[PDB]
Amino acid sequence: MISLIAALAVDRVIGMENAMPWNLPADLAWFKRNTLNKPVIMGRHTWESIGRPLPGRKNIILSSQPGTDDRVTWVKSVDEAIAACGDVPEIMVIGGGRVYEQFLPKAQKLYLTHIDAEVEGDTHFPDYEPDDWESVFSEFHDADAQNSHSYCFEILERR
Ligand SMILES: NC(=O)c1ccc[n+]([C@@H]2O[C@H](COP(=O)([O-])OP(=O)(O)OC[C@H]3O[C@@H](n4cnc5c(N)ncnc54)[C@H](OP(=O)(O)O)[C@@H]3O)[C@@H](O)[C@H]2O)c1
Ligand SMILES: Nc1nc(=O)c2nc(CNc3ccc(C(=O)N[C@@H](CCC(=O)O)C(=O)O)cc3)cnc2[nH]1
Ligand SMILES: [Mn+2]
Ligand SMILES: [Mn+2]
Ligand SMILES: [Mn+2]
Repeated sequence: MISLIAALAVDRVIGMENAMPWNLPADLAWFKRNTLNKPVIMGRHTWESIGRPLPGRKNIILSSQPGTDDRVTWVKSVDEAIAACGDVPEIMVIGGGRVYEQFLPKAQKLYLTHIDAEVEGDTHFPDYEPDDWESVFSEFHDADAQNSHSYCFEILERR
């Protein structure tokens, strides 16, 4: 099973200038809980944005060019990325925009954080078709001293 996990600001913005400009510790904790002990697939730009391997996860990087770091696994196509995960129950696709586009048609589950923040950005999560997806979990949180925007954790499953 393939799942996508992402945090979306208003208008599906996910990034600006190869960064995420907000800081929501509660959402990073949610990301860690839902990805730990699973393989994670990311594109090369997202790898450069994170800047280091994510511990406790098999890190698989998509790039058309040879890898430059043997602490992670480098693959050259979507099918190779999936194969490199082996026989696991759930593969997590962690972006960015171009990678989400390619894996969306193959995904059964979306883990989305909706952040109440207006962000100028240059990268968006794909338009998906709402009729294809059932919301199976949602949890709203007001802003607090640690998290400066309100946010909604949602899990959607392909109908
Ligand atoms: N808010 C969130 O949830 C979230 C999550 C992830 C990322 N982001 C943000 O998203 C932005 C990065 O997204 P992006 O769309 O620019 O880039 P991306 O999807 O991270 O990376 C694209 C790169 O991945 C490689 N790639 C993708 N598909 C491939 C394929 N089928 N075969 C081979 N290589 C492939 C290519 O690398 P080569 O050029 O080396 O071939 C391509 O240039 C940043 O702003 C980041 O902060 C946000
Ligand atoms: N909901 C969501 N939020 C995100 O921030 C997110 N980020 C990415 C890609 N970028 C990043 C950037 C940093 C870290 C990171 O530092 N993660 C630590 C945080 C642990 C914690 O704060 O408790 C990790 O070990 O996962 C992960 C992904 C992909 N999907 C996402 N999905
Ligand atoms: Mn092929
Ligand atoms: Mn197999
Ligand atoms: Mn806000």
